[PDB]
Amino acid sequence: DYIAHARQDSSKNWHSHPLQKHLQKVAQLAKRFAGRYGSLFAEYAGLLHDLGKFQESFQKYIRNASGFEKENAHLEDRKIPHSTAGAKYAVERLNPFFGHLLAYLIAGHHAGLADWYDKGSLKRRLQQADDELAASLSGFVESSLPEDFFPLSDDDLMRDFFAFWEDGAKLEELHIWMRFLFSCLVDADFLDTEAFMNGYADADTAQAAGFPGLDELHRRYEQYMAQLSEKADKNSSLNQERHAILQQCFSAAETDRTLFSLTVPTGGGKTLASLGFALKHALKFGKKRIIYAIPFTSIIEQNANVFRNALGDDVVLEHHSNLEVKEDKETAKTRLATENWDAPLIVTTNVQLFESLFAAKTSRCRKIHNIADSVVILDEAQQLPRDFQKPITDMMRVLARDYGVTFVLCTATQPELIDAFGRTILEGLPDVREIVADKIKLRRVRIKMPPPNGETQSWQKIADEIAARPCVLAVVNTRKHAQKLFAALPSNGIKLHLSANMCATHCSEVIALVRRYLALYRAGSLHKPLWLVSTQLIEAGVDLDFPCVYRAMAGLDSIAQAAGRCNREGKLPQLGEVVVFRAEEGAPSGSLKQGQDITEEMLKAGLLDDPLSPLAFAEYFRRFNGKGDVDKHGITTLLTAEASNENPLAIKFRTAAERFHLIDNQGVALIVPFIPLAHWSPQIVEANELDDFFRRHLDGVEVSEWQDILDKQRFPQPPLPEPFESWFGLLESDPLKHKWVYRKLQRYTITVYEHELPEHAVFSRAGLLVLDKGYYKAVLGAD
Ligand SMILES: [Fe+3]
Ligand SMILES: [Fe+3]
Repeated sequence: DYIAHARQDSSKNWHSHPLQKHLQKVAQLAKRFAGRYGSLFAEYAGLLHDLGKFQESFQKYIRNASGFEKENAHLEDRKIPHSTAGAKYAVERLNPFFGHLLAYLIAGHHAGLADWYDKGSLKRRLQQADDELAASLSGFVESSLPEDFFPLSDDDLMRDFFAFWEDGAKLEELHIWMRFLFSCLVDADFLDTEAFMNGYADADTAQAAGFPGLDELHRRYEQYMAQLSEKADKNSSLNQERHAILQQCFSAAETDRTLFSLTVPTGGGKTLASLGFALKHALKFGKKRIIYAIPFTSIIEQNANVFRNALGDDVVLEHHSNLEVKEDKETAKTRLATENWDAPLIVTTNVQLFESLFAAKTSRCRKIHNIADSVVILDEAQQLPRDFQKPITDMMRVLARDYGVTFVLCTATQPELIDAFGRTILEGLPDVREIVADKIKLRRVRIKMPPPNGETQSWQKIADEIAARPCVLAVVNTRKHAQKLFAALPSNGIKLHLSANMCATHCSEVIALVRRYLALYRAGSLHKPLWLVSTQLIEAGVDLDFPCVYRAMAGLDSIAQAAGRCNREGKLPQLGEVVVFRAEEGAPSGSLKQGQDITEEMLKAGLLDDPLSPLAFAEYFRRFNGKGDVDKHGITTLLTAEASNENPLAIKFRTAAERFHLIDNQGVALIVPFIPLAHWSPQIVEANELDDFFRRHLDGVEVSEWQDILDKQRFPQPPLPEPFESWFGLLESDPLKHKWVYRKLQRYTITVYEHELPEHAVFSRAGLLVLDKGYYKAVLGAD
């Protein structure tokens, strides 16, 4: 009888997945995921997606080919194509609009959603599909299944369609709906197949064989907040303000609205307050999960640790980079190991989030349906790339209005107090409710700006200014700038280096070491000056407190975030010293260059005598929102649907997805074999335990010995370096059974530019790109 998949277990026996069962299960699970959002369309797509496997040629292939080809016989990427039979059947048995709509989902369920005319042209595939359809229907008739196994009804689709589109379909919003249904199809297909791979009858069965609910998470959060309150009852200025913010968040959580903002002072508890708002709001309005998306130029780990401490290990899913195998190493198992964000708390970048929302491929689109009915927290949303701000805010508008999503725009840009101005965080959204509107104290820093005449300082001159000072955090705008400044510093200090040339784990270890030095510094007990050279990745969620911060010229919000690491708690008996300098030009994205330009023009307008003032912030956001092309790459008209009697439904999914890939200048992921610190069977130190680790091995020890102690705790090697070698072998044996390795490798990835080039510098392994250890240095990372 007809099968959908075949697999071979480690004892070399063969198991097969019955086709009829898989079609029914995928239909039902897709309809379940699609919920109230026109689920009949998803059901039909699940029912039809594998119709082409009824071809006798397909069943013959899956029974007669080699072991590897039999296990990968459904990966059409010669294989026997099967995805387009069900697409053609939909077109033939339904009206033009519904039929072609479904054809997009069904025919893309392996290759990704296509363009109509151009890339992967769905028009050509349909015009060439008569044989595949006829053979599939032959097979289906030959089989046992009842005549009405495919009960395709225009009228029922009409009713479901108009239930979702009360006013008919908007040609410019149609792609969001089709991508959502495509997500339902893909996630249900993959989950059912993964059930089969583990021997279970269906996805529900595997689920019941073996995540706390948001109620338990909320109770944990309350326990954690209460012990934070008791543990450090400062009864201080800062604790008072944090309390006021938390109370306003808890109050605003009851409001029946979809767009909120949370504007607080730096060090004001932005993350924990946003999480409390989100938990309570989610419980009151039936949101199913919380998504926390931070700027791409961040250390995700450092933000995620707050959530890990508040709510425990098993709840937080950390997902930033794309660890995709190259197409040539895609197998059935790697295909199934993709992320669907079914976890209740997700920590991610806004690039991962919105590039998934605009994607064509199944690996990126799988997670999409789990975003509906969620709370999404955008940390510093105003830094979303300006040139994509129109599609992104259009996306957000639709998701908030029609798909149950709540957005909270968090920013630490509350001005230093005459607060007679509001701000528009994102120029394109409907009205956004500000959570902290109750007002009212003491200054924390003094800020110095570069000269209006526009002159720049050499790296040596800036290093000389820094080296004249006992303790400085210096923040620069690019990795090369970090290298040049670090090199320029003298060798009589303790100097350290952070940039995105370093993997997360390396960064977190440097951060913990800096904490130890700082604790010594604050007791008057560090015998060398302390200089940390970092990029902007430190301003996004790293909690460090320096007495002096040097900041390269940048947008006023970036300057405020930098000052947030200078006398952060307001505990020092003198104001912090913040020096904004103008060096060699540079910036990692056109949007950050735009911020720099706005700050320069404000400086030339004499508006920055008090750079954190209400006047300064209002002027910065008005000028920023007056500048830049908000859809530079034409996303909106690429994804706007064109209809006609000849071409019922034309959308450029494939071209749009590829064009959106420029949101980060085509970032390519790269795995780096940085040997981590571990403790004794060697176990790598958990990311939120590093601080305790450094205290246990270093407290009471002279600084002159620290390095040797640290070097002794590196992950032990055998008599690629070890953890990596075992990990890659685990991926090679069975990447779905050991898919957890993928998540581990996320801490040892950096992203570089497709532009940059030695021959064996980079190799491939387990389908993933890896850098040879010779090219990754202990201080600077890669180059
Ligand atoms: Fe398929
Ligand atoms: Fe399938």
